[PDB]
Amino acid sequence: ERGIIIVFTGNGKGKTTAAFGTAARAVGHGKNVGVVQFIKGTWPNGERNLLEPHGVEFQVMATGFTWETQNREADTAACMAVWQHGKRMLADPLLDMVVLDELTYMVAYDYLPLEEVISALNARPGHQTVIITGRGCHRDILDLADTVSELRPVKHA
Amino acid sequence: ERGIIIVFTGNGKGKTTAAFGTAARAVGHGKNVGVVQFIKGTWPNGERNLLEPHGVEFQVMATGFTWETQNREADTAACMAVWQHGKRMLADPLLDMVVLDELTYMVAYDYLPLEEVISALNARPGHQTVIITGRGCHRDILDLADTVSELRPVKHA
Ligand SMILES: [Cl-]
Ligand SMILES: [Cl-]
Repeated sequence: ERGIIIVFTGNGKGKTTAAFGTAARAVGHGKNVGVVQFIKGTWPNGERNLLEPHGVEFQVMATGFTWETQNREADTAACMAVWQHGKRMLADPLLDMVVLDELTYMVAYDYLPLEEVISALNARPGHQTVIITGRGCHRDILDLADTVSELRPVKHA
Repeated sequence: ERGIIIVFTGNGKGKTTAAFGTAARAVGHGKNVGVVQFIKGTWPNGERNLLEPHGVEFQVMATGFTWETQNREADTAACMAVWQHGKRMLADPLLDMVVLDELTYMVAYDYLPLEEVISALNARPGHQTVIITGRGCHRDILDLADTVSELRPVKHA
């Protein structure tokens, strides 16, 4: 089938879970999936723990990433390194789905060029589906997306 | 950019020229193009003569193709051989545009499986543009196409 781009944005909770839920279904179906998490959690990775043993490549941002204004050079460089993996995936004809978790902040803080993104998305293997997660998704990215679900928080605990 | 699928259909004259005109522009721009002509002309190939020396691969149906009812087996086999080239092109990340001239008759006479077509189109490299020419284009193909121009014959000589 033709791979599409899906975006899970908005301020509501479940963006990441949605993306991992899709991935889970894909794997359950025998598809090849690759994952990039631009934001390293200070906890244990349930999703990774689950999926990884199933041949799902995982790429997580380095611990060293600081988000500090005076560290833009180093942080940009760490983001670039992790995104290299992402571009590679976005170039793999054998990967049925690619997950770019928390990609929106990387763009929103200018740690990665939107243009590289657009380009990478555009040139991907036709059967490839890509899932983008994160609050405040860049409009240009939304314009390119096939599906956009906005998690609106009706209530939050 | 994102490669699209363009269809030049209808009964008006210029379907092929349109497709070659697009190809000419692409080459003029430095793009890589590949061509498949499902129908062998009994004349000299102006387009081929022109484009070929520019590194444009050309794939023409074998002379042996008959269109004869009692030769479906052999003709199907010749079509399949030529289409193998087409699928290959439709799989090349380095080809910016692929031209499938007179592809509509191959589908319309069942010499090539529409399903193989849809599939090949769907899985192509994201930056790839494909041009399909021919009268009576299968609807399913039209549904998948980004642009569809129908050559309506207002007058004919
Ligand atoms: Cl979540
Ligand atoms: Cl013509």
